[PDB]
Amino acid sequence: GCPXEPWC
Repeated sequence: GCPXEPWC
């Protein structure tokens, strides 16, 4: 579920 959010 990466990318898409800054928490990877």
